[PDB]
Formats: sequence, structure tokens, C-alpha cells
Amino acid sequence: MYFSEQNKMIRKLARDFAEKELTTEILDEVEESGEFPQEILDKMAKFGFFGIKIPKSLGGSGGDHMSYVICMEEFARVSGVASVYLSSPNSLAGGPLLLSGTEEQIEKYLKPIITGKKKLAFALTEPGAGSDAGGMSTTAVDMGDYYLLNGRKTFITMAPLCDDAVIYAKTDMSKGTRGISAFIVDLKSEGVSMGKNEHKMGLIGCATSDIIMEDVKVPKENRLGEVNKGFSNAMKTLDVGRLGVASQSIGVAQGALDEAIKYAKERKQFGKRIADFQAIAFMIADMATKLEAAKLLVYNAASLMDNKKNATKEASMAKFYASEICNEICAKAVQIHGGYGYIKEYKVERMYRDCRVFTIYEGTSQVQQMVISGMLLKK
Amino acid sequence: MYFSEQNKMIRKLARDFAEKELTTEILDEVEESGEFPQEILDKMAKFGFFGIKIPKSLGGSGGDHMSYVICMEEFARVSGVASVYLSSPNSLAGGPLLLSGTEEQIEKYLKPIITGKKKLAFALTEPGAGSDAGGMSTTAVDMGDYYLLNGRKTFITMAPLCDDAVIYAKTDMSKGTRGISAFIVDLKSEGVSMGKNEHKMGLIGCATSDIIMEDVKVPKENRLGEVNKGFSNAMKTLDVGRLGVASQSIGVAQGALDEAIKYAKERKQFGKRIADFQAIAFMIADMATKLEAAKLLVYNAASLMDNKKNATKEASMAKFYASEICNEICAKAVQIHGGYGYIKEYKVERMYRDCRVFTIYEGTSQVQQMVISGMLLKK
Amino acid sequence: MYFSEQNKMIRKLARDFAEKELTTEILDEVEESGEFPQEILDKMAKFGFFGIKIPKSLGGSGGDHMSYVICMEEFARVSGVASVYLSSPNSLAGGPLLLSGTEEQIEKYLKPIITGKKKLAFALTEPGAGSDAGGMSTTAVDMGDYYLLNGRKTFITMAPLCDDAVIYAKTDMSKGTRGISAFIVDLKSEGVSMGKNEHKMGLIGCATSDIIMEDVKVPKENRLGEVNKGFSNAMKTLDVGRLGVASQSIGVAQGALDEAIKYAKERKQFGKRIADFQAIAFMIADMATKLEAAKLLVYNAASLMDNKKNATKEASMAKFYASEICNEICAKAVQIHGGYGYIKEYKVERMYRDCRVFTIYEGTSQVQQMVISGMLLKK
Amino acid sequence: MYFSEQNKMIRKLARDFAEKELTTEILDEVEESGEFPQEILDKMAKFGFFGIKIPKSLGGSGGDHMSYVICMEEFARVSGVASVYLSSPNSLAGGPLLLSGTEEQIEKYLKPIITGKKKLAFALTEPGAGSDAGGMSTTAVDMGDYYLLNGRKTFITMAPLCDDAVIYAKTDMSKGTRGISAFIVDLKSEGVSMGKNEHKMGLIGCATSDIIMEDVKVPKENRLGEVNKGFSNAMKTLDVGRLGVASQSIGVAQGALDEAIKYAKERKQFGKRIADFQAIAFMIADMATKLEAAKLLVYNAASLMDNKKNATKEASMAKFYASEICNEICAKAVQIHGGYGYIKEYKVERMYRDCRVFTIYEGTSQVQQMVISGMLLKK
Ligand SMILES: Cc1cc2nc3c(=O)[nH]c(=O)nc-3n(C[C@H](O)[C@H](O)[C@H](O)COP(=O)(O)OP(=O)(O)OC[C@H]3O[C@@H](n4cnc5c(N)ncnc54)[C@H](O)[C@@H]3O)c2cc1C
Ligand SMILES: Cc1cc2nc3c(=O)[nH]c(=O)nc-3n(C[C@H](O)[C@H](O)[C@H](O)COP(=O)(O)OP(=O)(O)OC[C@H]3O[C@@H](n4cnc5c(N)ncnc54)[C@H](O)[C@@H]3O)c2cc1C
Ligand SMILES: Cc1cc2nc3c(=O)[nH]c(=O)nc-3n(C[C@H](O)[C@H](O)[C@H](O)COP(=O)(O)OP(=O)(O)OC[C@H]3O[C@@H](n4cnc5c(N)ncnc54)[C@H](O)[C@@H]3O)c2cc1C
Ligand SMILES: Cc1cc2nc3c(=O)[nH]c(=O)nc-3n(C[C@H](O)[C@H](O)[C@H](O)COP(=O)(O)OP(=O)(O)OC[C@H]3O[C@@H](n4cnc5c(N)ncnc54)[C@H](O)[C@@H]3O)c2cc1C
Repeated sequence: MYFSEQNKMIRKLARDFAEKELTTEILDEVEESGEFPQEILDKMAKFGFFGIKIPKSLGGSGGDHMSYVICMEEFARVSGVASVYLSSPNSLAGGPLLLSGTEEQIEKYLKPIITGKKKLAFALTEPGAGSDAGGMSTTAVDMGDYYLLNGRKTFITMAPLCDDAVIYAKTDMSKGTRGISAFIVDLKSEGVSMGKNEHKMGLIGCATSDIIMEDVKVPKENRLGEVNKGFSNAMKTLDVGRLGVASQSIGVAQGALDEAIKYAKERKQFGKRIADFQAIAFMIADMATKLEAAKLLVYNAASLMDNKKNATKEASMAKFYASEICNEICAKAVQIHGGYGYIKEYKVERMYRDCRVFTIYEGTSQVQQMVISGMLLKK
Repeated sequence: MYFSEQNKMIRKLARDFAEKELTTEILDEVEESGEFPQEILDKMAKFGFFGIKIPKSLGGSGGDHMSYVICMEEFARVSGVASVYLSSPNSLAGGPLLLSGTEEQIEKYLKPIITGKKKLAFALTEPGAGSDAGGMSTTAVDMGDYYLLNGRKTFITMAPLCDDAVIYAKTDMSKGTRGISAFIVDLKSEGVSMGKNEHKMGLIGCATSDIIMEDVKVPKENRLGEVNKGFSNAMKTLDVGRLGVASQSIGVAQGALDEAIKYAKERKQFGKRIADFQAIAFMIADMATKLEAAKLLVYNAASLMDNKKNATKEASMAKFYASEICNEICAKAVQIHGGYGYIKEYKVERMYRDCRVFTIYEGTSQVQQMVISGMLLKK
Repeated sequence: MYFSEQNKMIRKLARDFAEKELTTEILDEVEESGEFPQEILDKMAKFGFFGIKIPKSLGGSGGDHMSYVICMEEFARVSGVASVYLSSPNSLAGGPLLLSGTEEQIEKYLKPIITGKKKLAFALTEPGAGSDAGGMSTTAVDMGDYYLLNGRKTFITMAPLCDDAVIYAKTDMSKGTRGISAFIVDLKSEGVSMGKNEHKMGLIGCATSDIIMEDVKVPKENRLGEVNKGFSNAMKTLDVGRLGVASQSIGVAQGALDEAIKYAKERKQFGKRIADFQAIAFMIADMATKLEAAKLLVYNAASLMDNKKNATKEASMAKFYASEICNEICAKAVQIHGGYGYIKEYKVERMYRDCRVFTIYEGTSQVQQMVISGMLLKK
Repeated sequence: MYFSEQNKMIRKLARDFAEKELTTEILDEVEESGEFPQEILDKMAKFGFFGIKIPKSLGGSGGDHMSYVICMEEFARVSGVASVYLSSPNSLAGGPLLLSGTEEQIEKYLKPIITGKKKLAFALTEPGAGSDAGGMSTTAVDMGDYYLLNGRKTFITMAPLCDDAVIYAKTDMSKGTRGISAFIVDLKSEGVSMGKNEHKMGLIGCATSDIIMEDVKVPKENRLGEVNKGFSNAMKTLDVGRLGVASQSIGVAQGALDEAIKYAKERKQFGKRIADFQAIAFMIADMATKLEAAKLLVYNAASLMDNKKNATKEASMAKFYASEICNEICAKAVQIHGGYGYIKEYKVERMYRDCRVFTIYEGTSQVQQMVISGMLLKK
């Protein structure tokens, strides 16, 4: 779109930073030892990347959505897992706090994660409930002085590293999608237990496991907003989160392309260089135009959010198209690198593996199509 | 992108107009009798659609590029051939006049075509020179009091209806791309003769033939700008023209989609309506998201032109992606209509046929990829 | 696959024939005047092309299914409409006779159409019943000595040229798919009336209209096989018909490819010939490998039919994949021809238009996917 | 095609075998410890899988090419790395021996690898010479009683496990593609040294490194056939090898599809089971029809080889189309599994990673297109 002069500066910051602090030496160590260095996280919160769109009124940074997408893109370009550690407090953890949270809860909960002292997990997915989050099975019972919960959450990002976790349980089992409340649970409490870290294909550096809740008591003073609102809470958080996922799609995309034209300029085979063979140069073109076309897709979505019009469709398109053509791009970049793009030392293979969940998690491409077509066909 | 409040009004105008004046009854008669009604052309120039981006300083309308794209889109949606009769004086005829034309030439030539009295053909393509316009063969010789030309131009839109035609001939046969001048030729003069109207697949209502030049003398006072500049003249006209072609791609696209979701809402087969079958609804989604993604592509290109930064890449992407996904869309719309979308009474078949040149003319998709990749790979 | 030496001979015949009798001069007149020359049909039946798979036991020709596909392919390469006039008596007309017809019915009905004296239309589709042929609305009532019918059929190939027509009507309206009988109706009789010839996009030379039935009485002696088997009758004819449609898919494909590499060898741009630009040569490759891959798909289906195992899935895959990649091929061939491929004199545009229905009629690609997936997931 | 009854039996054997000996427990340990169990290789040679197409005349097994593809497919379905350990002695090692090797050389070299005592690496690729194998830089000098070599080979499968290696060096540096001889070098000799094992994305269990030659002297008695024929030797081995690669393409495809429809039958969302949502069932269909279409592509190529006509194009199409649509399939299968398909315990992710090299090695898809188009346009 068009970038505000402050957002151009932020772009400059996230560039020099993400490029400078995420060295080859480190990122290799993250894949081998699935542990992101706490020192870097602290370093990020110190300059506020953990607080981009939250305003100074609550002790944030006072940026706009476009600044969140800009930082998301420019980070994810260099490393995927970095992006994961970035989106959580900006969007998935700091979302429902920012919407359905009393002033006390925000004082005791949000500012810690913006400054990097506390870590917060957004926990919705169950073994029986994936795309159909409305078909949850975790229960939440009102006992008066506290709430009692009994359930199980799979695929919970960062959870073993998290201190509290926003967990969605079914309060009114009859109302279904109308009867879900949202609670803040201290993961250190009773009954709560974690599953094994899951061995995933990519995005290695951030642990991901199950949250098991066994007769865990949660005080009433730690419930998110109104009772039976939890579902709308999670949707309206999910829109900005999906903007996040499309944002990292576009990041790692632009990156794998940059590595693409670099290798294609440098490698020679028939006396010509690779990039002077028509098949390749056209292929580069094709990738470039999709990437831009759709950069414009997602930029537009975020600008809508910033000007307060509903972005529920526009974001869904952004996540869908961005992640899909990201995968197409990542693959093609392998193919330009040729054989060498299959060895782990060439950065393009880590990308190719990373960019695959992008079409699954945060709502599959199918769920995206369901939202969009369902929005265009109502009569 | 974001639309200026005047451009929203223009959108309203071109909508009510194109919708109101291009009735089924007429458009059917245009396909049967390959003749667009002069009365409608006059009607268009009377409200200035023939003069959108040319400023009031020269007797134009004072709009911006985004207003040219808006009108191009909203017209082309309803009828392709209408768009053709629209882009000519706005972009292809009024371009080189606006750039490399003396004040006298513009007084005697441009204002007529803005008011619809004169018609001007942009003639570059030869039988031997297509994508490679630099390999022209029409010659132009300096005799002192006039220029003498000898050549032949194929595929010249509107030419039998045109009064003068901007014709590019080779002056310095040795310089090639560096030695091409541009001349204004009265088509009524000596030696000049026209070929047969070509029977094309779609875009029926506008005649298209060869311009044959046989020892035709042209006065020196009718040359475009400097000698041997003609080529750069034609390129810099071609950028805004390509914006035009992408503009009509996006128009007829949005239209065939609108007909798409309409038929899919109305038709019933298994008791359900068509649109409630998952394959279709998802298909609608896919088409919609590409179309928007890329609407954002071309809107962005035009905004760049309006703010004076070079749009030579951005436009090329716009023409490429827009026309290609337009064809994909047009086809899919046939497939939703099912059998009925194969009969001429259903508007979708005229679209499907129209939208096919979009990837060929104004520079093929291959030439587009050549420009783009060649721009990204220079080292 | 591997062709039996007699089938190679048949390939030679249909090649030299279709090439020699279907000249450019004729086919243009067929497009302009939507009338195929009766003299050519007679000429075809005289050498037996009207009777390929019907055996000499009934006075047919004694070929195998692979011989029907061979003639279908080699004809369709040269002209689409020829194929339409070819498949009808081989598959669509001679099918239900061959399954559920007594020897008398075959004596009075089939031999005429094998020798080209009579013409038979296969009429199933209604305005309300397309893909869902089971939701028919045409009725058939038992009066003892004859049946009484009241309904309406759209999109009936060749019908205004046909002497009798196999019409599927609902006898037991409650049984639905289980309660449909098939009757032979002489179109010259009472009540029978035709709709307008439909103006279709391509495949021009064969009329196609509605068959309107208003209290038309039909004798019992003209019913297909047992009562209420008709639906399975029509399905099992539809399988070999679908083999037909894939056959012409593969035909027009080979043609448009042959024009593709021919034009690409002959035309030169920028000094090189077209075919020496890497993009084109690769494009040719891509079309070729798909085409072959899937030629092998369809040859195999027909060979299965010849060795008597059920070919109901395999044919469905053949029709689906063959028709879709046929369209992709046809388009790409236009794009190689460049601008010239948009004028009707270049054969590639007639192909491009013909090959479009291929994915709709004889069961859409969607119906194909429904059949195939429904066949693979039953456990 | 149509399988000879002995080849159906062989299909049964390789199925029950690959299924019974390659258990989940083992294959996980192979990924973790990049070492395939020697006990299994011995077990395979004991039943002759190491000698499929080599005939009993030389102490082989007497199968046909179709039997090599059958075992390749049915093995690769279950595990990719198994296939790698399978194709080497059948095609890549036993190829050049079979063409340009004297009976003594075959006595001392081939029978060991058919019985699994010795291992032979096919070493052609250099760091400067990939697709352009003709631009080699390894040298071979004639000293009379032996040859002296100095060069370097990257990406040599199985090399650290191999006892001898067929190495292609340039003898006449001026003749280029016409001046390459092929030699057998015992890897335990002098000068010979190995590079590091390369960390590849998938196909983990088989080591792959550089073969470094530093003034290694090789006796004349170990040269392949006539001098300077070696290149055509290596090409004509590469054709059957490419048939191999397409064979495993088709294998891992069938596997990932089988996991696809299995998971899609068992998993239920929103109340329905996965497979009863139209998008999925159609997706399954699409993968299936392509897979079959092209299974037929490759079966046919191998049958041609068995009946002795040149299969150089047909195999190239088979490798190209087979590997590409294999990747498309593998990915889509991930997407059906949803989130769970991104964790290593679900077999589909190992497939997805394995099937990626398939389009690069044994000649890239680009080299395939170059061969195919170059074969179709020569006139
Ligand atoms: C797991 C594995 C095992 C291997 N085993 C063996 C083995 O046993 N023996 C062996 O000899 N090799 C082996 N190789 C090497 C492999 O076969 C080759 O590397 C392969 O041919 C590609 O080589 P390259 O990457 O150097 O090609 P590069 O030339 O480096 O790649 C160029 C890229 O651009 C494309 N390209 C190349 N030339 C052109 C052109 N003129 N026009 C357009 N596009 C072009 C290609 O498609 C490719 O994508 C193995 C590789 C791997 C990954
Ligand atoms: C040139 C021509 C010749 C013909 N000749 C004959 C002939 O000789 N005999 C004859 O009987 N018919 C004939 N037909 C009719 C043709 O075979 C049928 O119309 C065809 O089956 C499609 O019918 P329809 O358009 O009504 O389908 P519609 O149902 O009107 O179309 C529905 C559309 O949505 C899709 N769709 C349908 N149901 C579903 C679903 N449940 N889920 C998802 N998607 C769905 C379909 O793919 C299709 O694109 C002819 C048609 C043409 C164009
Ligand atoms: C309706 C219509 C209106 C037109 N109006 C005008 C007009 O007003 N003015 C005008 O000047 N022209 C006009 N044209 C012509 C059109 O602009 C030209 O045809 C177009 O620029 C391409 O020329 P060509 O068709 O001759 O392409 P050709 O070059 O003849 O065709 C070459 C083909 O191969 C590809 N190709 C070409 N060069 C290369 C390369 N180097 N590498 C790889 N692939 C390549 C192209 O994609 C194309 O498919 C019109 C055409 C049509 C159909
Ligand atoms: C790295 C990672 C991190 C994650 N982090 C989180 C997290 O922080 N919080 C969280 O809540 N979840 C998280 N998840 C889980 C993820 O959000 C869910 O998996 C996702 O929402 C989809 O759920 P599912 O994978 O179970 O899909 P499933 O529903 O189990 O899979 C169904 C499959 O079929 C398709 N499908 C589903 N429903 C339909 C339908 N109605 N019609 C047609 N097709 C359909 C889908 O595309 C999908 O491919 C994470 C997952 C991963 C891999």
C-alpha cells in the first residue's frame, strides 16, 4: 500500500535487528537444540517488539497494525521460529486481554508479557475439536468461589514455557458455540499437567505440547469478560492472529525468493549463468508477481483493521492466499537451488519445511474457504 | 487501495452509465453486426469518458489514473468492446500526443478525439514484428518538405473507423531500436489502403484490419517529437496502455464472477441449491480471493503512476497477473453455469471468448515475464 | 498400450479418411451454415464408421472398443463436429438397443442407423434434471396397449435431424431412480414437437434442441427391456459414451498440439524461431507429456472394456482428466500462436471453442469426481 | 497395462515382504541413526531383489523391466530409503557393467553386488558439472599400464558404504562429450578419499558424500568398454535409472494416498467424517486420477523397454510427470491429515520430505523438458 513515515522507520529497525541478531550460528543451534535463547527474547522485549500494537495507554508501544505486519514480515523472512515467539504476545496472548479483560487483570497479566517476564499460551484446540472448535469437550463448572475444569488441549504453542494460559472451556454444554467462557489459568496450579513435546517438521525452536487439566480449580476472579462470550472472544482474536500467519507467510516468502535470485545469479552451468536461461527467469518472475500481488492483499487487510472497518473477510483472504502461494514459492526456490537446496546448510530447506503448517494452523485453508464463500453466499 | 471521494463518485457514474446504456438488446446486435453504435460513442464523449486523465489545461476532464482504471473496470465488466472503444482516446491515442506533441498538434488533433469527432489508431504491429517491435520493417524517408513511408501494419484496432493514425516507421535502418520515429498520418491520404476486417473470436464490435502504406507522403509538420525517439514514445505509452488491459481484465472478471454467484444461488439440482455444495462454494471463494488479491495489484500500479514514481514493473505485473487469472475465472464461471453457460444467450460465454486476447495483446504474457525478470536480474 | 495389428490398420484408415474428406473449404461452410453435409455421413457409413463396435453377428463391423476410440480420436483431431456425428450410432444410439432390446427392435431400429438411413437421438436431460437425472419429471403412464407421456427434454443432440429418439420417462414416480423405464418414440408422431435450435459456442454443425412431449401415446412394443431397469440401462450406456467424450478430448488435444509445434517451428521472432525460446519449447513439452500420460489413461480404459471387466471408474477418470487437460492444451496452443491464434482462419481457435463443453456434457467433471471418490471410499 | 501372471506373483512377494520387514519400529531408528541395517540388505539379496532384471544367464533372476518397476513401487510405498538401496545394483550399478563390460569384469564385479557382498556407487556429478555433465573437470591420463586421475565428485549415493565405484573422467579434454571414458575404481585404494556425509532433508538412511581423487592410479583392466564411449554408456544407463526414479515417485505416491483415504475415513469433524465433506472427497479423487493416469505413463515406458524399442523420451516423460505429481500428492495428503500430519509420528510427513528430491536427481525436471522438447522439434 502506502507506508507512513514512522512505519518505514520501524521497517528499518526490524530489518537491522532481525538480520543482526539471528545469525547462522544461532539458528543452526536452535534446530539442533529445540530451545530459543531467552537472552534474545529479553533483547526483543527491551525494544518493544513484544508490544507493537498495544498502546502506551496500557504501557505498550503505540503502533498500528501495519507495524505489527511489518515486523512480522521482516522477522519471519530471516527465521520462522523467531516470528512464532513474536506473534504470541502481540496477537494471540495480548488479544483477549485487550478486549475482554478488566483493568486489574491487564495490570497483573499483560505488562509482564510485554516486558518479557511472563509467557502466555492461547489454548483452544482439542483432540476432538480442530476446525470445529465449537465442538469442544473441556468442561468448566461454577462452584461459587472458583471454577472447576476437566479437559485436554492438544497442539498448544509455547505452553511448557508459559506461566499462564488462556483456556477456553465449555460452561453451558447445551449452548455449544453460545456457551463457551474464557479463563486465565496459572499453569503451575493443581491438576494441570503437560504432555510430551511434539516432534514437528519445522519451526523447531518453540516447544509445543498438550495441556491436561484434571479437576483444576480456577478462581472466578480470573475469567475473561462475560460468561458464554468466550467464543466471540476467540474469533475476534483469531482475525488478527490470521493476519499474523499471513504476515509470516509473506515474510519467509520474500526471503526464499531473495535467496532464489541470489543463487540463480551466482550459479553457472552451460557457460551461461542460471538466471539467463529463460525457464528460470520466467519462473522468478511468476513467483515475484504472485508475492507482490498478495503482499497487497495482506497490507490492505491490515490497513482496514487500522481504520476500524470489519476485516473478517479481507484477513481470511490474506491468510489463505498468502500461505498457499508461500508454499508454491518455497518449493520453486528449492528447485532453482537444484540439488544443493536439499542439504540443510542451504537456508532454503529450513524455509521449505517451516512454511508448510502455514496452510494448516490458525484454521485450515478449507476453514478459510468456508468463511469466505459463506460470507459471499447468504442471500 | 483507498479511494478518493471524487473517485467514488466517478465509480458511481460509470456504473449507472455502463449498466444503463449497454442493454442486452444492444450488445446482442453488436455481436451480430460488428458495428458499435456511433450514438453511444457520442453519448460517452459528451460526459467526458473519452477524456478521463487528460487535464482541463488541454480541455480534458482532470481526473487521475485511478479514475481511468475505475471507468475501465466498471465498463469492461458490462461489455468488453465498450472498453475497447474507451481505452483508445484515453491511453493509446492520447498518450503520445500528450507526451511528444507540440502545442499546435494537440490543438488540431487531441481535442477532436476527446469530443468524439475524430478517431485515432495506434499502429505498431507488423507481420514480421510482434513481440519484437524493434524488428520493424516499415521505412520512413526524409525528402525535405515531407516524409515518405513504405510498409504494412497488421492488427490495427479501429483503423477503418479512424481518421488519422500514429504510425511508427524505421527512419535509421541501422540504429534499429534507436532509430524509430513516430508520425501522424491522415488515413485518407494517398497510397494508404486498408485490409479486410479480421474475424476475431471475441470483442466483435470494433473493426480491426491492416494499414497498408505505399509511397505515402507525410509532411514533416506531422512528426511526433524528436527524430529517433519514437520507440521510447511507444514504450512509455505502452505502460499506461498495459494498465488499461489489466483494467479490463479485472472488469470482466468481477462481472463473470457476479454472474457466477448469481447462477449458483438460483439453480437447484439435488434439492439443495448449487451454492450449498462444498465444491462450488469453495470454487467461488478461490476465484474471489484471486480477483481481490490482484485488484490490489493493479490499483497499486495506478496509484504509483499518479504519484509519479516509475510504474514500469508494477504495471507489467498488473497486466500479467490480471489477464491470466481473468481467464481462469471466466472458465470457472462457465463451469458453474454448467451446460447453459455454453449457449450464447447466457452472458458468460461472451465473456469467456472476450477475455482470451487479454493475455496476448499489448505484449504477451511472455513479453511481460521478460520485462519483469529482466528487471529483477541485472547485477 | 500395444495395438493389435488390425487396429493399427483401422488407425490408418480413419486418419487418411478424416484428413481427405474434411477439408478447410468444407468445415468453414459448416461453421457458417450449421449443417453437416449428408453426403459425408453416407460416405462414412458406406465404409462402416457408423458401426465400429457393433459386431458382424448383427451386421456390424466386428471391431473392438479400442477401434472405436481410435476412430474417435483420429476424426476429432481434424474436426470436432464430425466426432459428434460419429459417436451417436456407435455408442449413444446403439448402446441401449444393444443392452435391453429384443431382436425385432434391433432389426427395425439398429440396422438403419448403422447403415445411415435412420438417425437416433439419446434424450435424457431435462431443464430441472441435469446431473440429477434421477430427479426427472417426464411421466410415463401405462394404459395397457400404449404408454402416455408428458414432459420436456433440453439439450438433445441431433434431435431435429433424428427419426426416432430413446426417451427416459418416470413410470413409478415414487421409486425414483428405481422406477424409470426407457421407450423408443418416433419423432414424427403426434404431440411431439421441437424447441429452437440452441446457439452454442462451438461444435456448430449438429443441431441441438428440446424434445417436447404433449400427451404423446407410445406403443408398448417400443419399450426398452424390462420395466424400471431403464436407469441402469442409461447408466451402462453412459459409461461407454464417456469413453467417447474422453476420446474426442484426446483427439482435439493431438490436433491443437500439432498446430502448436508446427506454428512454433515456422514462426520466427527476434531472429530466433519461436521454438528455440526456452519458455515455448518447455511449454510444448509439458503439453506433450500430459497428453501422452492420459492418452494412456484412456487407451487403458477401453482395453478393460474389451476384456469385459467393469470399467466404470477407469472411464470416469479418463473423461475427467482427458477433458480438463484438453482445455489446458487448447488454450496454451492459442497462446503459442500469439495474436494470430485469435482469428478464425487459424484452426486453433475453432478447437479452443469446441473443447470447452468437453468438461460439461456426458456428466460434468464434478459428477466424475463424485463417482470416483464415491467409488474409493465405501469400506 | 496388463500384467503377466508371473509379474503379478512378484508384486505379491514385494508387497508382503516390504510390509513385513520394514516395521515402524525400525524405520524410526533409521531416521535417527542414518544407517540402514545390513541384515535387511542381506535378507533382500537372499530372495533376489538385488538382481531383478539381471538374467539367470549371468546368475541373475530373469525378470522383466516391469518387474523392476513393480518391486520399486511396492517397496517405495512403504519406505523411500529402501528403494534407494534397491535401485543401485539393479539399475545404476548393474547398468554400465551390463553394457560396456567384458565377461571377466562382470565375473569379478557384478555377481558380488547381485549377491550383496559388494557395493557399487555410480559417480558422475561434480561441483561444477551437474545438469551439464559434459562440462566435467575430472581428468583421466593414459600412462600405458594404468590411468592417472585428478578431480572431485559431489552427491555420490552410498559412496562411503561402497567397495568399488564407476567413475566418469575426461580422457580427451578437447572432445568434451565425445571424449569421456568410464573406469572402475576400488575405493580402498590410494589417493581415494571421501567428503563429509551430507545432511539431507529426507531419504536419510543412505550415506551420500564426495569422492575425492588425488593422483589415484587405476589399471587399464578396469575401464568400461571402448575408450570415449563412456558418455553414451552413462546416458543409456541413465534412462533405465530414470525409470527407477519415476517408479519410486509412483510408489511413495500410492502410499501417501493410502494414508490419505485411511485418515479421511477415520477422522470425524463437525459430526461428519472427514471423507464426507465434498472438498476432501473430490481432492482424493483428483489425486487418485492423476496418480493412475501416470502410473499408466510409467508402466508403459517399462513395457517398451521390455520389447526393445527405444524408450528414451517415454521414460523422460515418466520421470518428469511422475515426480512432479508425486510431490503435489504428498503435500495434499499432509493437508488432509491436518495439523497431525506435521508431526513426525504420522508417516505422511516422512513421505512428504522424501518425495522432494524426486524432481531433482537423475536429471532435473528441467533436463527432462529439454530432452523432451528437443526430441519433438527437429524436423
Ligand atoms: C540425494 C541425492 C543423491 C544423488 N546421487 C547421485 C548419484 O548417485 N550419482 C550422481 O552422479 N549424482 C547424484 N546426485 C546428484 C544429482 O543427480 C545432480 O545434482 C542433479 O542432476 C542436479 O545437479 P545440480 O544440482 O548440480 O544441478 P544445477 O545445475 O546445479 O542446478 C541448476 C538448476 O537449474 C535448472 N537448470 C539447469 N540447467 C538449466 C538450463 N540450461 N536451462 C534451464 N534450467 C536449467 C535445473 O533444473 C536445476 O534446478 C544426487 C543428488 C542427491 C540430492
Ligand atoms: C452440446 C451439448 C449436447 C448435449 N447433448 C445431450 C444429449 O444428447 N443427451 C442428453 O441427455 N444431454 C445432452 N446434453 C446435456 C448435458 O449432458 C447435461 O446438461 C450435463 O449433464 C449438465 O447438465 P446441467 O447443465 O443441467 O447441469 P447443472 O446441474 O445444471 O449444472 C450444475 C453445475 O454444478 C455442478 N454440480 C452439479 N451438482 C453438483 C453437486 N451435487 N455438487 C457439486 N457440484 C455440482 C456441475 O458440475 C455443473 O457444473 C448436452 C449438452 C450440450 C452442451
Ligand atoms: C484484438 C487485437 C487488437 C490489436 N490491436 C493492436 C493495436 O492497436 N496495435 C498494435 O500494435 N498491435 C495490436 N495488436 C497486435 C498485438 O499487440 C500483437 O500481436 C502482440 O503485441 C504480440 O504480437 P504477435 O501476436 O505477433 O506475437 P508473436 O511474436 O508473433 O508471437 C510469438 C509467440 O511466442 C511468444 N514469444 C514471443 N517472443 C518470445 C520470446 N522472445 N521468448 C519467448 N516466447 C516468445 C509470445 O508469447 C507469443 O505467444 C492487436 C491484436 C489483437 C488480437
Ligand atoms: C505448530 C502448531 C502450533 C499450533 N498452535 C496452536 C495454538 O496455539 N492454539 C490452538 O488452538 N491450536 C494450535 N494448533 C492447532 C491448529 O490450530 C489446528 O490443528 C487447526 O486449527 C486445525 O485443526 P486440526 O489440525 O485438528 O484439523 P482437523 O479438523 O483435525 O483436520 C481436518 C482436515 O480436513 C479439513 N476439514 C476440516 N473440517 C472440514 C470441513 N467441515 N469441510 C471440509 N474440510 C474440512 C481441514 O482442512 C483439515 O485438513 C497448532 C498446530 C500446529 C501444527
